[PDB]
Amino acid sequence: SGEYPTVNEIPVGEVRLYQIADGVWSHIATQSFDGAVYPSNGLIVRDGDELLLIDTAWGAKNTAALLAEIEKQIGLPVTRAVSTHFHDDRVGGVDVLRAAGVATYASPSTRRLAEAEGNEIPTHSLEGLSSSGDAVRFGPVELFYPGAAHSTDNLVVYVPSANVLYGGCAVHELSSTSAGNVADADLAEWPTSVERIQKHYPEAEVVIPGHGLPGGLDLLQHTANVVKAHKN
Ligand SMILES: CC(C)c1cccc2c(-c3ccc(CNC(=N)N)c(F)c3)c(C(=O)O)[nH]c12
Ligand SMILES: [Zn+2]
Ligand SMILES: [Zn+2]
Repeated sequence: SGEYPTVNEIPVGEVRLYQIADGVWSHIATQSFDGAVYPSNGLIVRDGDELLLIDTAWGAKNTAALLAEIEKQIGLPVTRAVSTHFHDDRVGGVDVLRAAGVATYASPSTRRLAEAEGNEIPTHSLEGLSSSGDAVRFGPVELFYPGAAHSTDNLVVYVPSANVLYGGCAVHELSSTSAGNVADADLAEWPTSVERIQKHYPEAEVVIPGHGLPGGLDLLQHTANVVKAHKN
């Protein structure tokens, strides 16, 4: 009924949308992994009379539910999707998207890592993102590679029309105590990568983490803090 939806409010298999700004939504779903339930976010950006999707809803059935929820609440076709790193909360559901006619994209690094992990593999490679600080335009967003953080391949997404920064899993929510799932992370480089994001997007008004509640620019410094406390 208005506030941002939390993990215990979304049964596994249902998807919520949340209006972030004009023409910008987040999508929220929940999934089981190793016997615990987690929420996760993605993004939807209006692209004329089409939509750009950022990240799957963490699984095939969740992603089918996402497409149905978009049709119900927005009613414009999803034509392209970008996955922001190789984990299943970002690519699980790419096969559903591809069979629904959505063109799926990721960096070559993400595609290689997804293939090696046994995860679903986006079809198209996004060049121009291999060096930290690189940025490319993709429809109504800018894609930015900040350097290694949560994963070596993680991308962030900026919506310039709305000053919305989608940090993905390189950014944690303010209530977070922990650095999340760090299995593939670079804890030493992560603060430097966050500093790059801070320098590149100083006018961000909304910052969306990969998991949990959006906030403002403070999510960036908070993330650096939680990662440094973890590494130590
Ligand atoms: C590898 C991938 C598919 C995956 C599986 C299971 C958990 C995670 C997490 C995670 C783990 C705990 C928290 C703490 N917050 C809570 N609500 N439990 C959090 F935010 C994310 C991340 C992440 O870190 O990207 N990724 C995950
Ligand atoms: Zn991840
Ligand atoms: Zn994640």
